[PDB]
Amino acid sequence: IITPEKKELIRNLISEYNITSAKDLQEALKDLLGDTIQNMLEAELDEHLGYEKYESTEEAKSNYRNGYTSKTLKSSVGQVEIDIPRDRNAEFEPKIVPRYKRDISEIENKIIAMYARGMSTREINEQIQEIYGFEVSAEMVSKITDKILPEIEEWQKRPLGEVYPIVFIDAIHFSVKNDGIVGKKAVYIVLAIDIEGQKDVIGIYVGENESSKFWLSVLNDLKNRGVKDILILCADALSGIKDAINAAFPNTEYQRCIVHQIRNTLKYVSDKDRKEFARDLKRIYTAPNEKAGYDQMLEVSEKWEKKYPAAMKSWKSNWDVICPFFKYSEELRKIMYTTNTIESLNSSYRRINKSRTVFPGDQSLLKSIYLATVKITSKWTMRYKNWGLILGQLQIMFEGR
Amino acid sequence: KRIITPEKKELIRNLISEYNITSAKDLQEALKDLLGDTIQNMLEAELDEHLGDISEIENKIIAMYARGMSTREINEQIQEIYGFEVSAEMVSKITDKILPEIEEWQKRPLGEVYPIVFIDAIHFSVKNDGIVGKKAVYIVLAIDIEGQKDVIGIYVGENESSKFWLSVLNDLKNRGVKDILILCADALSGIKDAINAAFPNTEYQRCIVHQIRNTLKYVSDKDRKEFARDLKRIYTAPNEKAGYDQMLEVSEKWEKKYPAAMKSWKSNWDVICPFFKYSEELRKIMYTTNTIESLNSSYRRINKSRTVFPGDQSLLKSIYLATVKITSKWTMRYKNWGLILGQLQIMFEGR
DNA sequence: GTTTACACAAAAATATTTACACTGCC
DNA sequence: GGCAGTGTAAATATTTTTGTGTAAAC
Repeated sequence: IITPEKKELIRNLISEYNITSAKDLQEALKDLLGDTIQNMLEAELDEHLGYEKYESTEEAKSNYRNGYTSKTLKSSVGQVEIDIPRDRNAEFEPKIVPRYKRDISEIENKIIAMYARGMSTREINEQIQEIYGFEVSAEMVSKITDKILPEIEEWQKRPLGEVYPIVFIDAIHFSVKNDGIVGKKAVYIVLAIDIEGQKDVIGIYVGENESSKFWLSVLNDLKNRGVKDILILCADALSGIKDAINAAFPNTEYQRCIVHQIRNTLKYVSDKDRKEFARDLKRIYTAPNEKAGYDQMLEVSEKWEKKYPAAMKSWKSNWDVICPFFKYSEELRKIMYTTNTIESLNSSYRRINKSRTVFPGDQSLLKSIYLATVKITSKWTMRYKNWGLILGQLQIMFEGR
Repeated sequence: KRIITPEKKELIRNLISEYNITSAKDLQEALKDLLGDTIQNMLEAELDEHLGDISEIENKIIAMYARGMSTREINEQIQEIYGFEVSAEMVSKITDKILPEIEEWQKRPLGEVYPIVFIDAIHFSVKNDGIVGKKAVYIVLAIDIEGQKDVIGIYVGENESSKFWLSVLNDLKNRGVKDILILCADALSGIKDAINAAFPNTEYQRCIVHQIRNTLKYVSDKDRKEFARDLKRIYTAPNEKAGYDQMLEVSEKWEKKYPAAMKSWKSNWDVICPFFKYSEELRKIMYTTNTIESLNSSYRRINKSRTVFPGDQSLLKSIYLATVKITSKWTMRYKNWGLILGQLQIMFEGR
């Protein structure tokens, strides 16, 4: 839609600002933005004082005009300089450009959207300086990204649904500086499916733990946010977690997430060229009943006890926790042994934090974690397939709930 | 003072009225919408003005090319800032503007003598006339008589013949060089023959640091720290025979759980022998790698765009842009060069 | 008369360096 | 081995706005 008023404006701009080339056009862009802002500030001053420049009024006024003061603005097309009007008693606050504000490009969110991508503060600084003209340092990037800390708290207090059929807990470890020592801390992401079949990160908790009381606090946080019943909760082997699970969620059948079993048994110690033969490990969870699964587990153990460090022993010891997986239907089995639904998150967090070698504090780590989390969950619109068929049977398994 | 004409004031008023500007974002989006196609068509006409100085928008696009961004990334950024689309043809026509600058940079007059010179290779895939081939770009970095390091040359390498190295050396000598004091390049096919053919008067020995890099080509994560920790003993040795003893020791001690890399050490030991003839400071300036691995790794930090290059000139442009962006702030020279000067003048008096 | 502009400090707000306490990488 | 990075808190450095006295415009 090309309005003839716009064409008249274009011809008038080309004429009055002496545009003879494209470079003339960019310099005219700068000059025109500056002049427009100066005109609108002159209008706002006329509004505040109540009269135009040198206009006589019969009623004497306690405020006279007091010249101008300079300020360099930083806009999208480049750096401009303007002269701001000035009242005598210094009473009026500008409306277009507030006091002391020199960033105009509304670049705030963009900088954040870069930090959420995984961009270094120095990378962001170099990019902004190169492709915008004005300079924004790294500490200012940190100060800009500090602004979503209230948003982070509002997400930490987000009201949750009443019942979540399936919940997974995953840990991702990073190097963070606590009390002046850089140690490995694990962040726990709580991903849950609701009654309709939608995957959504329900919670994020920084570890900073050396106890089981932390797990009870996490479960009480989830229970306070609005949750009443969990049907299936799957977490990794962690300190005092089963007791906390049965303290606030007793009816929840806690089973050990099989993808965590395949990772902790295989990936931690495994020849890279023999690594792929997890296909024989598929035989354990494609079994019809728990007894056939245990028999296939023993067979796979005997065939792979030739080079296993300590995996099949963990299978044997934790078979008590892996047992309830078989009572669920075939589609719930599918929802369980799909490693992509957890591994996707883990790989995305790692690929976004690839450049962040060491974090200076807990809140800095939380910032990136929440940003990557929203950047990932924004794209999740496909709900789990074959649902309703899965729902119809799981609601039979758990009748009242 | 911005003395604004009354017609300009009425024009600003008309702009505010047409776009209903009340905030700064209103003004910026107004200018973006109003003048998008204007800027686009002006630039297209000025680029097509070459048979069918540079501006800020074109400098910004040059920087976008410098950071190795996709054509779609540049398109998105320009559409957001100025408000018009930029085609890949437009990007190519804009970036061809620095080609005369590159011509000037490849014909620069060089100094008479350069104490230390390094040549490094970086390999890429480029498509010429529809054939995708592996081309290695060789960067020639040299330190001058005062102690300042600066990239002397950039050369595309075809099949890595000795004729190519001889041609590179003849280019360097025509640009003004007469004698090199120390030349250290990567172990390459038939480079020493060209070196002693075009600069015979001083026996240059190569691979002061490219050899530790070549042993680290198969750098295995588990065996990195201890292997470079014990390999520091090989090049910090006081004497040549002590160096050979440490070489055999490290070879026998780390041939376990690792292929037979050390053979390259033995066969090329004839070339590594004279390295110890240099003193502690002259060795330090060499084996630190602080400037060569820095250059190639900084190039790689911008190498996010792993695309095949559409021509030699595109690769050459990107390499020149990265090189000049590094050398602009890195032209600062290093200390303690007086002892190194006294040592180079003791070893090679005439220079 | 009346207003407005212009300086040049002092004051107030903002943005940029070390500074760290380490990590990964040939 | 060294060395180039990281995010940001503390410590500065920079820029903007403000008191008012005075020169100039209306």
